[PDB]
Amino acid sequence: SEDEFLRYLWRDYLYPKQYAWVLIAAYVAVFVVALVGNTLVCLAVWRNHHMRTVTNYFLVNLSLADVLATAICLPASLLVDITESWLFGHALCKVIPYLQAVSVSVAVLTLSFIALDRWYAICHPLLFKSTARRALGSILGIWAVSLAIMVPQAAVMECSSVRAFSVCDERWADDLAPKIYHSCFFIVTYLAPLGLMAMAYFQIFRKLWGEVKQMRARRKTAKMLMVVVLVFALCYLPISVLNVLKRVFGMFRQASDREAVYAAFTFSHWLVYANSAANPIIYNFLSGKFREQFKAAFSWWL
Ligand SMILES: COc1c(F)cccc1C(=O)N1C[C@@H](C)CC[C@H]1CNc1ccc(Br)cn1
Ligand SMILES: CCCCCCCCS[C@@H]1O[C@H](CO)[C@@H](O)[C@H](O)[C@H]1O
Ligand SMILES: CCCCCCCCS[C@@H]1O[C@H](CO)[C@@H](O)[C@H](O)[C@H]1O
Ligand SMILES: CCCCCCCCS[C@@H]1O[C@H](CO)[C@@H](O)[C@H](O)[C@H]1O
Ligand SMILES: CCCCCCCCS[C@@H]1O[C@H](CO)[C@@H](O)[C@H](O)[C@H]1O
Ligand SMILES: CCCCCCCCS[C@@H]1O[C@H](CO)[C@@H](O)[C@H](O)[C@H]1O
Ligand code: NA
Repeated sequence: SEDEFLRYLWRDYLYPKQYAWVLIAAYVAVFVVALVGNTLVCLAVWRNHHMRTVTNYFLVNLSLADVLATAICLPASLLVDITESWLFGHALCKVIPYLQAVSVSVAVLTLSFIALDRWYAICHPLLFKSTARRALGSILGIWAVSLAIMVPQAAVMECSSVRAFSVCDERWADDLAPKIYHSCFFIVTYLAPLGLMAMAYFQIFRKLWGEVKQMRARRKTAKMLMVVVLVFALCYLPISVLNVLKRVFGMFRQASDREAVYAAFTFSHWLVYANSAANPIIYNFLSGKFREQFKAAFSWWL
C-alpha cells in the first residue's frame, strides 16, 4: 500500500515541514524588508530637506509604528504561530499585545491625519494652516492618544498555565464586555477611519482629476497615498474580521479543525507585518523622490 504510505508521509512529515518553512521564510522576509525599508524612509526624509513635507513627516511616523510592531511584536507572533503557546512570561504577555494594539492605533491615526491634511489643502483650502511644526504636535498627539486608549487591551491580557505550558489570552469576567469592546475596537481602528478616508480620497480624486505644476505634484502624492490606504485596508481586513467573528459572534470555539483556525489566524497576523514591509516598497514605485533616495542607498551600502 504505497499510495497510503505516501499520504501519511505527506500528512505526518512533508506538509508540516513545508508549512514551517513557508511560515518562517515569510516572517523573516517581512521582518528584514520592513526593518531596512522603514529605516530608509526615516533616512530619505532626514537627508533630503525638500521631502520634509507634512505628508512625509506623517509617513515617517507610520514607519515608526511599523518598526515598533516589526521589532517587538513580529518575533513574538511568529513563536505563537509555531507553538500556539506563550514563551515570554507574564509581564511580556501584557506588554507585547499592548505595543501591537498601540502600533495599529498610531498607524490608522497617522493615515487619518494625512487624509485630513490633503482634504483641507485640496478641497477646502485657507481654513486650516498646516505646517511641518504643527505636524510634530499632531504626531505627539497621535502617540499620546494611542498609548492611552490601548491600556484596556493591556488590562485584559493574562498568561495562564494549561504538559505544563502557558497561554497568553484575554481574560473577560463576563460574556457582554468582550462583545462591546471588540465591536468598538473594529469600528474605531478599522471601519470608521477607513470609511472616512475613502470618502475623503474620492473627493480629492474629483478635485485633482476633474497651479498646473502644483496640481501635477499633488496628483502624484494623492495617487501614492490612495494605494497606501487601499493596501492598509486589505492587510488589516482578515485580522479585523477574524477578531469580530471570534469575540462578537462566538466563532471558532469547536476544535474539529483547530489547524484550519490556526492557519487563518497565522496568515492574518502575517498580513499585518507584511503591511510594514509594503509601505516603503509603495514609496519606491509611486514617488520619484523616495525612489532617488532608495537608489542612492543601494548604491552606497550595497
Ligand atoms: C493586529 O492584531 C494582531 C497581530 F498583528 C498579531 C497577533 C495578535 C493580534 C490581535 O489579534 N490583537 C487583538 C486586538 C484587539 C488588539 C491587537 C492584538 C493584541 N494581541 C496580541 C498582539 C500581538 C501578539 Br505577539 C499577541 N497578541
Ligand atoms: C533584544 C533582546 C532579546 C529579548 C527577548 C525577550 C524574550 C524574553 S525571554 C522570557 O523572559 C521572561 C522574563 O521576563 C520569562 O518569564 C520567560 O520564561 C522567558 O522565556
Ligand atoms: C503610556 C501610558 C502608560 C500605560 C502603559 C500600559 C501598559 C503597562 S503593562 C500592565 O498594564 C496593565 C493595565 O493597566 C496592568 O494590569 C499591569 O499591572 C501592568 O503590568
Ligand atoms: C462604560 C464603562 C466601562 C468600564 C467597564 C469595566 C468592566 C470591567 S471588565 C474587566 O476588566 C478587568 C480589568 O482589571 C479584567 O481583569 C477583567 O478580566 C475584565 O472582565
Ligand atoms: C455597540 C456594541 C454592540 C455589540 C454587539 C453586542 C450585542 C450583544 S448580543 C447579547 O449578548 C449577551 C451577552 O453575551 C447575551 O446575554 C444576550 O442573550 C445576547 O443577545
Ligand atoms: C449588566 C446587565 C446585563 C444584561 C445583558 C442583557 C443584554 C440584552 S441583549 C437583548 O435582550 C433582549 C431582551 O428583551 C432581546 O429581545 C434581544 O434579542 C437581545 O439582543
Ligand atoms: Na502598519
